[PDB]
Amino acid sequence: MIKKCLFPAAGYGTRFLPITKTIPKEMLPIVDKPLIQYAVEEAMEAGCEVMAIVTGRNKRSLEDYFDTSYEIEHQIQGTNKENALKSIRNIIEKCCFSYVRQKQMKGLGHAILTGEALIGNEPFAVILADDLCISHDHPSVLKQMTSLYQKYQCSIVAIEEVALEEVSKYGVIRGEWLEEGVYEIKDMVEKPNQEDAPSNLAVIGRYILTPDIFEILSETKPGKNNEIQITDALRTQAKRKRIIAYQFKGKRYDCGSVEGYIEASNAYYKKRL
Amino acid sequence: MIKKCLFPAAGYGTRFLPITKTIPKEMLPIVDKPLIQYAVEEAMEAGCEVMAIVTGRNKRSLEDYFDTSYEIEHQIQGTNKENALKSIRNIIEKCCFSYVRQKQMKGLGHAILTGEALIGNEPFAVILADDLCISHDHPSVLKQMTSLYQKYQCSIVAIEEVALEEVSKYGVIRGEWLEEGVYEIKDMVEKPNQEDAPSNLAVIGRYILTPDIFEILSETKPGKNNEIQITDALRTQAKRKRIIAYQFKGKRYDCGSVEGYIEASNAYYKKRL
Amino acid sequence: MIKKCLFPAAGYGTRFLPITKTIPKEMLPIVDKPLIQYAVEEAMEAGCEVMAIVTGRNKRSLEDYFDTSYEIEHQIQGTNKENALKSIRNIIEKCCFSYVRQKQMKGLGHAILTGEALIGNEPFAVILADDLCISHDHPSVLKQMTSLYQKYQCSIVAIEEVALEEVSKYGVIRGEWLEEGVYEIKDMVEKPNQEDAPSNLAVIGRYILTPDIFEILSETKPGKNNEIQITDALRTQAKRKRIIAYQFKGKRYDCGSVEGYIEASNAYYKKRL
Amino acid sequence: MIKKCLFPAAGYGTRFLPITKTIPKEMLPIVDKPLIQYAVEEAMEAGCEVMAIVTGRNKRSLEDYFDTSYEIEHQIQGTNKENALKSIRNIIEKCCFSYVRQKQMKGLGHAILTGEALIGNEPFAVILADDLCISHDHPSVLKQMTSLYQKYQCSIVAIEEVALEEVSKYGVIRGEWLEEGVYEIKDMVEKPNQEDAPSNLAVIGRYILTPDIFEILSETKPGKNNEIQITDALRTQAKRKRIIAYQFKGKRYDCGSVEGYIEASNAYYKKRL
Repeated sequence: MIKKCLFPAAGYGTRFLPITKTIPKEMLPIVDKPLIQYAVEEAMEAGCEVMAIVTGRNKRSLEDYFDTSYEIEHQIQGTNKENALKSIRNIIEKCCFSYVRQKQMKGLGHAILTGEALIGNEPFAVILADDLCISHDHPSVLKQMTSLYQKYQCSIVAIEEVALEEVSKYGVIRGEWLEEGVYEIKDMVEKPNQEDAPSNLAVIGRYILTPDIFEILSETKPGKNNEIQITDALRTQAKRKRIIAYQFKGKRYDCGSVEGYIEASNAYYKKRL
Repeated sequence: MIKKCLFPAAGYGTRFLPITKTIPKEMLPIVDKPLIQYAVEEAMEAGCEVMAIVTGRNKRSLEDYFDTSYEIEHQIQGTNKENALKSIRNIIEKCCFSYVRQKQMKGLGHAILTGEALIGNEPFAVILADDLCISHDHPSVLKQMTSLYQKYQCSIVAIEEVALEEVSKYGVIRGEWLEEGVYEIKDMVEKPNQEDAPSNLAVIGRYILTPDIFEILSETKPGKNNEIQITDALRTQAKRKRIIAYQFKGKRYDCGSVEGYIEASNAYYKKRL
Repeated sequence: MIKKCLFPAAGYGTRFLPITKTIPKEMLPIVDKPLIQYAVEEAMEAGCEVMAIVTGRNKRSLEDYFDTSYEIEHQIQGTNKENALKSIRNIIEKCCFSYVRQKQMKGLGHAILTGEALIGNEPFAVILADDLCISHDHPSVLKQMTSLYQKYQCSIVAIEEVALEEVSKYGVIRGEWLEEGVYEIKDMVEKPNQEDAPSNLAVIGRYILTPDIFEILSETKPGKNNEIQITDALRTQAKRKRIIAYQFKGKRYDCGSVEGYIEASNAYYKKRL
Repeated sequence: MIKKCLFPAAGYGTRFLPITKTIPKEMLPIVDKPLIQYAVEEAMEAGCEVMAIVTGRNKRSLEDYFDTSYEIEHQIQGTNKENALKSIRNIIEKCCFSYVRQKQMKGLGHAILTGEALIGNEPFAVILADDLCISHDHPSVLKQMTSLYQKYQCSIVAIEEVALEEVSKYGVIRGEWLEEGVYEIKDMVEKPNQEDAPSNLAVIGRYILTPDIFEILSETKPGKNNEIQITDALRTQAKRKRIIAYQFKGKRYDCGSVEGYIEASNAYYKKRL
C-alpha cells in the first residue's frame, strides 16, 4: 500500500514573480485553499500517510500551513467559520509530514532524487501541486493510480490527450495498449515536433515510482540547466521492464501558467454554489 | 506634503480561511502581485515615503515581502523574468517600511490608534489594501486625495456612490456639496437602512486624517460589539470642524469578499493585453 | 514620561558566531530569559510604553518573542510551570512593539539613525541589551536617568567608572560636576589610552536622546570605518545643545564579550535561590 | 555502518521557559554554538551521513541553522572572522538533513516512532542534544558505540555511573557484565526509587537501535501517563534477545537542567584556553 507521497516544491515559480519571491508557488490560493492543500488532500485520499515535501527558498509558509494553528481555531470556535478549517485540520491530524531542502534547484529530476532522503527504498507517489486535478465523481487521480498499482506493481505515469498541435510542449508517450486506458511505456519523447510525436498522450504531474528509479536518476546525465529529465529516467526504466502509462479520469488545470491558474480559480469559484 | 501612510493590515481575513491562517489577507495575489503591493504603490505614487504597517501574528509574509534580500532575487536572471522584479524592487529601495504589532483586531478605529506609534503627530494617509483601486488615465486614488489636501488642509474620507439598496452595507455620509466631487461632511451613519440612509455616498478604504483623530479615537467609547469605530471618530471630528468627503475618479474592487477578489483577478488578468 | 525606547539590535554579534548566524544576539539566554527581555523589562519599569526595536538579519525570533503564543500558554496552564511566563506575559500585555529593519549593520550610530522611523521628534530612551544592568534595591538605570531628564530635559547618558586599563575599550568623558555622580559633558574622547584619558568614566548602553541627535547623526561623517558612531555625535550634541552624564547605581555585565556573557549567567544562576 | 542518526527535538524545554516559548531548547547556546551542533558534530564523527531531526512547532531556527546562508558568508569573507563559520560549514557540507514534524510531545518513545518516516527499516543512532558529551581525547561517545555495534550487531544503550540520588530520574540498567564496560541488559527500570534501584548505572541520551524497535514501539502499551517510552520497548527487546548497555568514556553534561547547562557553559569557556 503506497504509504509515502513526494511533493516537489522547490520550483521558483518564475512565471508568477514577483509575489513568488516570498510566497512559495505551492501556497498561491485557488479561491482560498493553497495549491499544496488540494495536492495533499488528493494524496491522503489515495491512502498515503506520510507527506514528504521537498522545499526550496521560502518554505516557512509551506511548513507553517501544515502546523496546527491553535490561535485562530479557538478564536473562530463557536462562530460560523469553523467549517472553513475542518478540511485542513483533518489533514493535519491524520497526516505525517517530512521535509528536505532541495540542493541547488535543478528541476523535477533532482527533486525526486533529493527526496530519496524522505522515501528510502520503497515504491512511492509523486504529485506536482501545480497540476491541479479534480475528479467528476471519480476517485482522485492518485487513488486511481494507487489502485491500478495494486495490480501492476510497477511505476505508473499519468497521461492525458492534448491537441496534436499542443504536443510540441509536452513529454509524450509511445506505448502498447493493454487495458481500458492503460499502456506499456516503450519510449518517451520530451517536447517532440508535430511530425515526430509518437502520440498525443502527454505526461502529467502524477507518478507512482518504484525505488529503482532513484538509482536510475542518479545515473542520468544532466541536460539544459543540468536538469535531470524524468523522461530519460522513465525511458531508461521502461526499456528495462514494464511500467504503465495511465490515462486518469478527471480534469487537470495547468496552474503552471498564469492562464491555467486563473482558469483554475474561476472554475472553483463557480463550483462553490 | 503627507509622507506617512498607515496600512491597517491586522484583520483575520476569516472570509478567506483556511489559507489566510498562514498567508495574511493583504498578501493574497491578484495576478502575480500581492494585494498590498498595489496599495503601497498607490501610496508611493501619492508622495508617501514612510509605509507604516500595523500587523497581527502573521506578519512574516508581509514583512519579508518588503525587506531587501538577494537569494531568490538576482538569482534566476537568466530568464526574461528580472523585469518582473522592477517595481517591487524600486519600492523597496525608495520607501521606508515600519511596523507595529497589534494585540487583537478590534476594528479599523482601534488599528488607527495603534498606528499612532508610527505616524506620531502629523496628518497621514490610510489605505485598506482590501479596497483595490485602479484608475483609467487618472492619478491614483490616494494621490487625488493627497493633492486635494494641499488645498483643503483637513481629513478627507473617500466616498463612492452605491446603489439605492446596497447602502446597509457601508458607512454613509450626509454632506453638503462644495465643488466637483467634494463634500463637507455634516454627518456619518454606519450601515443604515434604505429608508434611513441620508445619501448613497458610501465610504471606501481611503482616508487622510489629521493627528487630532488619535486624541478623538482614544476618547471614543466602545459600542457596536466592543469596537471603537472611525465612523463615530470621524463624525466627531466632522462636527468639531470641516472635514471633507471625496468622490474619487476611478474604480475600486472590494476584495474583502471572495467575489471581488475573483472579479479583480479576472479583471487584472484581462488587462494583460 | 518618556514614551519610546529604542533598541539598536542588528550588530552581527560576530563575537558569538556561529550560533549568531541564526539566533540574534539579543535573543541569547541568560539563564532562561533572552537578553532583550531584561532590557524591555527595564524600559517598561522606566515608564516606557513603546518598545521600538531596530531589527536586522534574523528577527522573526525577535518579533516572535514578544508575540503572545497560545500553544504553550494552553499546553502548560495548570502546571507548576504556569509561572515562568508570567513576566514576559506581562511585558507583552502592557507594552507596545514597533519594528524597522536595517539595510545592513554599520554600528550604533547608523542603527539609531534608522530608528528615526520609530521616534520622529520626542526625547527617547536607548538601551543596548548587551549591557546587562542590575540594581541593588534601586530603580533601573533608566528609571534613574528619567529623573534627570525631568530636571534638565536634555540628553542623559549613563557613565561608568572603569579600570584605567579598559579606558581604551570605551568612549570617556570630561565634564563639570553638577550633583554627586552627575556631570555636564564638556567633551568625549573615543577609546583613549590610560596615559592621556580625560577620566575613567565610560559611557554605557543606556541613553536618553533629544530628537536633534538624528540630524547630527546624518550630518556626521564616517570616522572609525565607513560608519558614523555615537561618540562623535554625542560630542557634537553636548557641544551644541547640552547632555548630562550619569554615574548610575547597580551592576552592569558586558555581554558584548563572551567572557561577560558567561559571568552574567553565572551571576544570575547564583542569584537563583 | 550506521548511516542515519535520529534527533528528537520536539521537547517543550519546560525547565527553560520563557525563552523556550520562542527559541527551541536544542538551539540554546553553550558558548557560541547551539546544543544541537555538538550533537550533529558527534553523529558526523561516528560516520553518520543523515541527520534525521524530529521537530515541534518552534523549529524554523533549527532548520535555518543547518541551512547555508549566502548573506553572512559574504560579510565573513576577507574579515578577520572568516573562520567562525568553519565548524558549522564543515557540518553542512558533509551532512544531509531531513525533518519530521511531531504533532504532540508525548515522550521519547513516540518521538522515535515518529522518526520511522525518516529512518526506515535499518539500524540507527539517536542523540539527545540535551545530553552534551565531550571526550578526554577519546572518540566521540556516539562513535564509541557505532564501533562497538560493528561487533555486537544489536541495540546499544549508553550508560553512566551516577550518584544514587540521580537514579530517581534516569532509566537504570541491570545487566550481565560481558566485557570492558559492556553489559547484556537483563532488565531496565524507569526512574526507580533510590532503594529499589537495581544500580547506579543510568541510561544516557545515546542509542543505536535495530529496526524491530519500531514494531515494538507501536505494540507497546502507553505506560505511566498516556506515554510510551523506550524503557519498555528496550526491555521487550531484552527478553527477546541480547542488547548492550555501554559505559562510554568522556564526560556528559546534562543540559536538561539549567544546573547542568550552566556547568556545561563554564566548562567549554575554560576549555577555550
